[PDB]
Amino acid sequence: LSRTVHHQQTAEITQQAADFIRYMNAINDYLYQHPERRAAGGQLTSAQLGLPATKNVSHLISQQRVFVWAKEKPGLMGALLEQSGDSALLARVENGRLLDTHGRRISITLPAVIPDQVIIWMN
Repeated sequence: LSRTVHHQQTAEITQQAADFIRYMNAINDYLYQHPERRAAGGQLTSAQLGLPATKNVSHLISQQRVFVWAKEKPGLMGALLEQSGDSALLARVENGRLLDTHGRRISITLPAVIPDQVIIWMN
């Protein structure tokens, strides 16, 4: 007997977007309060975010900008937009390049530790 329920892609992206937005907002709020933290790099902690560890959203502060990202899936962009009232300003990483949502290169050098095929927020 396998009890596994397959094909839960929409449920998965719904929760991935909610997690992304939760972490994004917590990171954004902390750095808005404490802009001097940008210079140090690395990551904010679980205590600073008030959120425990998570497996489906990653972040990094580099060259005083913060980057938050998740593995791209069909409709994940639309779910992020839905759950942010169309307000999140998002981008993509493809072949080591930052692309806007219309696929045009944004000529910033990305940290080398961000993977391809993610949706990303840089702020």
